[PDB]
Amino acid sequence: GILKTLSAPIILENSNSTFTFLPGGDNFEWIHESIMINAFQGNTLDGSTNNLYLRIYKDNSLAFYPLIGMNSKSTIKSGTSTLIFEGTAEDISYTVTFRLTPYGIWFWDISLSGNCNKADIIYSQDIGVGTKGSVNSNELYLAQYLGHSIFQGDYGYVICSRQNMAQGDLFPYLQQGSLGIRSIAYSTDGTQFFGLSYKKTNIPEALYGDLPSKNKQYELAHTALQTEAFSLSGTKQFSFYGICKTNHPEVIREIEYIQELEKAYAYHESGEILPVNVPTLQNIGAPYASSRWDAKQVEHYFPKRLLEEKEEEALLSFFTPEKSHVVLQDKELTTERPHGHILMTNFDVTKVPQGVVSSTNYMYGAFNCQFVVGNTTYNKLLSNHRGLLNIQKDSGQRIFIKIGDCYRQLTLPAAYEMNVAGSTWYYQLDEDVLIITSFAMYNRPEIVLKVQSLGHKKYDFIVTHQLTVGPNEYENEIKLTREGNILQLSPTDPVVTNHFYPELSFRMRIPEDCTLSDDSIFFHNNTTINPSLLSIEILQKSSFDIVMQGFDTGNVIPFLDQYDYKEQLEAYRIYYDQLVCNFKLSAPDKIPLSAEKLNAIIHWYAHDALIHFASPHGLEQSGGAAWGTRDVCQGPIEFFLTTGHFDLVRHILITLYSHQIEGGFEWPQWFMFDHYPIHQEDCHGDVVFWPLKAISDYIQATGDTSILNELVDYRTAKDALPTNQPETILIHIKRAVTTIKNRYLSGTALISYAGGDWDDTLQPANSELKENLVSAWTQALAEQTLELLCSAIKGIDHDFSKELSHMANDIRTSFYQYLIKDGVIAGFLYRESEEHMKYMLHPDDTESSIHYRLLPLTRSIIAQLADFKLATRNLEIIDEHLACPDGVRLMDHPASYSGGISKIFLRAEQAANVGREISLQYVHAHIRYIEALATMGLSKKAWDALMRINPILLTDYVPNALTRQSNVYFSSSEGCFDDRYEYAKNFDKLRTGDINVKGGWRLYSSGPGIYIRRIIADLLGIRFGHNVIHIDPVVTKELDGVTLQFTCFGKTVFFTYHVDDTMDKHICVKSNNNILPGDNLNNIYRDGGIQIAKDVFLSAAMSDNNFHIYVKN
Ligand SMILES: OC[C@H]1O[C@@H](O[C@@H]2[C@@H](O)[C@H](O)[C@@H](CO)O[C@H]2O)[C@H](O)[C@@H](O)[C@@H]1O
Ligand SMILES: [Ca+2]
Repeated sequence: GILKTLSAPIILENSNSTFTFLPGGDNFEWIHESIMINAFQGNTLDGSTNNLYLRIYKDNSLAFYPLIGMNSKSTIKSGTSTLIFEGTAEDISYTVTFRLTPYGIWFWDISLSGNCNKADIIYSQDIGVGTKGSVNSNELYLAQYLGHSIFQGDYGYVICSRQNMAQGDLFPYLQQGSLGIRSIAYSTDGTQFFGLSYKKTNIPEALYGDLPSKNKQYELAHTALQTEAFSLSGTKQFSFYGICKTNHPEVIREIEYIQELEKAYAYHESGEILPVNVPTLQNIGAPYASSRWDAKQVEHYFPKRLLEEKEEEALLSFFTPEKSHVVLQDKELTTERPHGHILMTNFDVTKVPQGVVSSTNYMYGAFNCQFVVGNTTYNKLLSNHRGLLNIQKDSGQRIFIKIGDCYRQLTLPAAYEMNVAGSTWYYQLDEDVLIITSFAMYNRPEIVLKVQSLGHKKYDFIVTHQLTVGPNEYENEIKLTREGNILQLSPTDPVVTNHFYPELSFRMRIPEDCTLSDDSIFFHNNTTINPSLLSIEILQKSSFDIVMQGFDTGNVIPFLDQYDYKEQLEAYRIYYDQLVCNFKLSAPDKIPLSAEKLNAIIHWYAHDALIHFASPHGLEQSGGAAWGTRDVCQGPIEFFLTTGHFDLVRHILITLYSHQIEGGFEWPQWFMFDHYPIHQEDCHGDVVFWPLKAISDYIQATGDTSILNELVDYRTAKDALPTNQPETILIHIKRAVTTIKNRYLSGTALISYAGGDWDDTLQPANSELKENLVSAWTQALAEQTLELLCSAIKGIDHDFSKELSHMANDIRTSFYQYLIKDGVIAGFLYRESEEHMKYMLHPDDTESSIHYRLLPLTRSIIAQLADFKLATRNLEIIDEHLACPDGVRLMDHPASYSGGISKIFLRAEQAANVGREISLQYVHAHIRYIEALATMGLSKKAWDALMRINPILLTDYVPNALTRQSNVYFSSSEGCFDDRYEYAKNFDKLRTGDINVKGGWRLYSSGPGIYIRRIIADLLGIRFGHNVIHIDPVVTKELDGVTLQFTCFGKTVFFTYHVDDTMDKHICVKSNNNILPGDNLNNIYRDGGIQIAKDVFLSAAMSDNNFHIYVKN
């Protein structure tokens, strides 16, 4: 059985423009040359995101009617470049004429006839303004770089947008406005038009009032324009228009293309314009959102609640003793980002896994998106989640339920409960509760949907599945076979998946009495439009399930007879416990809140980190699949080193070293770690150090110098194929270090910036910057890394170890000689020669608004590179110029923004949106600040810093922080600034907490792993070494009397902290009152902790596993 692909049947063409529509006239793909103008493709059930709304004002009501798309009930005529919608709203007759002209200009001509006292129109248009691949890859990201400029033309507001992130080499542009009627108000983001309330009501919030007339630069690029209100008695006519320019290299300064628009306006197609058949929804109602639960209901279903978050006495969220996090409906309506979750199947934690099964879900009834087996991009069954507000609500697995006459799509539940093993949705129905559960099987490549009516009441359902079977929906045909209640799905030949995973298939077990169709069953006349929407109609049932299996290599297994959530929950609980070494903080009296939060969060962060590693994708950042080179060296390796998963790390390192590129002998920016030969051979300048650092850390932690003699291949730059000319990892290392020697600016050991450093938004804007910039952070990391490498290699190759020492000394010397002035480490040096040198991100750069950088300041402490006095200074700089209530910032002022053109840094100066790194509080870098504080023993700052970025009860800790999902990592914290200009002007609000701040992209980050390492290794102070344990806590008096349960070398022990500032020594460890012998650790900033031998430590733990740690902070 072959499922055909959706093709938009309405195809408008003119010149270099192809605009396609679904049968009801919903935007599908609007292409001008190589630029996609819309942000979202319409789908056959919801239609598209754009519309034109007629509003009617009366004495006792406001009404609002969409005029286009499947939801208008318009009849439709088409020609080759023209679309004509016709219908009535109340007693107003309308016609809307869409004209696609030859000039990369389009019109919506509106004509209204009838009698009414007061009406207006709202124009609504989602805009991508990138290549097709850019749009599909990540709409949110693309929108962040689309800068809007607002002008008054002859007919009120006109919206001009420039895409600042290069598309090919082009910077595309849009203009939108009105003709023959004044646009009296405008908005530029989806959150302004639809609002958060949409996620419940399914009605765009702006429809009830006036547009705000503010440009909000956020992630839903969405233009709206509101006409002046008018009377009708007879006929009135007017237009909206758009203009696309594929390349607008200048910044936007005024309204352009006035004469071209006037010309285009006069354009009409000669041909006939003929009726087309419009399929119409049959017995499909509006979506169904649950009613909200009251306190009695919450109490009944969740009698045991922890860490309750309340606002205005409404319960928003809480955690449970079962390690779940529960979200109530009201919270979702306040959070800009949608609550969500990623399921992932367990794997053998001694090896880099393959074929891991993953699924994503969200609270507003996206039960299962991006079902994948192995590769998260290509080995996929269900389409990705897109957007933020669930306008387009088709993705992945969706559920309709019949209520009265009508099937209604489930959206927002009363409550949403996440566990590491699954998600559960509770919908309140009339005198019933429907429980939906989507969950991972333990030891099996499966996700399971279960639906249960609590009162055993029977309902009718349609479960839809937007199939991919391949990377994307609507690309390729799909093989579908059925045997009884088992479907098997596999990719057809053209699909890339087919080439590298030829045996890949999915299977679905469906309910015994169900009927199978495509979208045909939704329409009055049974017309298939989207043949790859797999629909399962299930009649008069009080429960059912659908079980989804994935087989990347075709190892098909039979379905179990019963699929039990509770058993998986228990198994995943133990799996995660073991992953974190049975981490548990306890105390006899009330545990401190900080410890209570750590116990709550640590397995969530473990889960996040484990996804980042094994099934790499995020919520917003859905497109991943690859390992990032620096990424895998940080979150995953640091997590695994911290918890003793040394075999896994060894394997990760061998896999990583195999991906070093032949010839250049650096690493790609990122690479697939499966059979897809795909990588990005161009890299940032910092990337070469990470694998060097990580291997040194592994060697130091395990003593496993054998990893250096392993024979490991390389990859070719263009093809990403094995070179089949392996060498020892030692020789890999040598070749990588040669590249580093070649980075020296002549006459120095200053490392050239090259492709950039850690901050992916600070890529050099030209080749002079690439050659003559020096990042002080990079310099520091290079020193750190070469010293670590020196030590790891000292026993194996004396001569190379000696050379590494020299190099490190030279780099160190250059760092102190060039990059420090007046006690301040410069962010950057620009050096043409000894005679022409200048600082950036240093107080000496008086022309600049930017005078301090965080990164060099932390790294130089972490590396023990900064002498005690310099380090001390670094901290004072942070305190005075970088520290904010939401954490430490990356620089003391934003990067330049002047309409989107880059002068020094690329994406930092192009981002229209205040978010991500541009927010200047990127959490990962804050976590490094924590590491530096721990290095210095500054326990009160370190623990306060730890809590500032902890999502559990964040709003109580950081009063200007806006609430966000509490059981997932947030990557950034950004001021609620609508544009870069306001951001620059009122930046100081961030220091004082006089602006609100909101959370960034979730889950996918090295942050969760490196946070874990901060908690356990740096602060609680339990670290593993070659047949030794290091105890070096940096704790506050608040942890006095608190105990950590932790499994060490396979033995569970209990570390009880005693914080005694009156002791004559720094640290003392006891078991059964016997003092444990050991050596003191090296630390230039403070007294170090203690190194105890493994044999000694274990011998003590066998007789008494309660270790008492006496420390003086
Ligand atoms: O997706 C937007 C973000 O991309 C980050 O770089 C990603 C990296 O996180 C990922 O591990 C690899 C492999 O999928 O792809 C890179 O493009 C940048 O650091 C961010 O600035 C950007 O927001
Ligand atoms: Ca105490």
